Amino acid sequence: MFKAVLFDLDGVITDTAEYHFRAWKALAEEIGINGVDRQFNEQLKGVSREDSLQKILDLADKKVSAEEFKELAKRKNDNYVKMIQDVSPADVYPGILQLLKDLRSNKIKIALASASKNGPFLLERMNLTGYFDAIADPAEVAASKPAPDIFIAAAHAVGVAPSESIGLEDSQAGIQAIKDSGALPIGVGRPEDLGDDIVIVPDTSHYTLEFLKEVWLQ
Ligand SMILES: O=P(O)(O)OC[C@H]1O[C@@H](O)[C@H](O)[C@@H](O)[C@@H]1O
Ligand code: ALF
Ligand SMILES: [Mg+2]
Ligand SMILES: [Mg+2]
Repeated sequence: MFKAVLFDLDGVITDTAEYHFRAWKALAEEIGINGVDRQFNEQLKGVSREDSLQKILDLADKKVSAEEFKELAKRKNDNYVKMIQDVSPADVYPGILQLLKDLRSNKIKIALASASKNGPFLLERMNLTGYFDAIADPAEVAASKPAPDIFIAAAHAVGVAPSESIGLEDSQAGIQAIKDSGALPIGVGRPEDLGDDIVIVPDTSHYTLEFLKEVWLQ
């Protein structure tokens, strides 16, 4: 049986993927780049703060100074951090709190595999910190999503092999990172966005311990 579940945060635990999209789109438009729509944003889900800004600049074949790049990333983060101040336990996605409780009752380890430097603050806002056996620090890994490093680090932090873990993700980059770690991915979203080659569920109510067992067994 699987021995750990490795959680993405934004778009899996709560609706902060929407917040990141709105913030990046506002930033892009301030600098005169209008291509950041929902379809383009599928390429930004899972990707780090600096990598996201670079993808937006590259979309428009735009170059900025190193000083301006740093300011833009900070500006977006400052806006996003203001956006999330009122996040609360009421914003936890359907199924997620009960899943965490059921995993702990069954002695299955729980680790955060998020790229977000705002992850710890968000888990505290949602009264979820006490469910987590480890939080992988994204500043410590040498490579970010779609590289598998963050999922590998999360598994190691709870003493479990990636091959005996399930990863939960809403992003193209993150699904690839789970695949390359050795863990089993279960995606949440549209197969049109996430692929027809892994198990995908339409919303997080589907993330029950019963279903995770169903998928693991086959
Ligand atoms: O800017 P932060 O809080 O470090 O977040 C980094 C990344 O975290 C990931 O979880 C999101 O899917 C990305 O959209 C985001 O860019
Ligand atoms: F949406 Al994440 F790390 F929380 F990619
Ligand atoms: Mg996500
Ligand atoms: Mg604790």
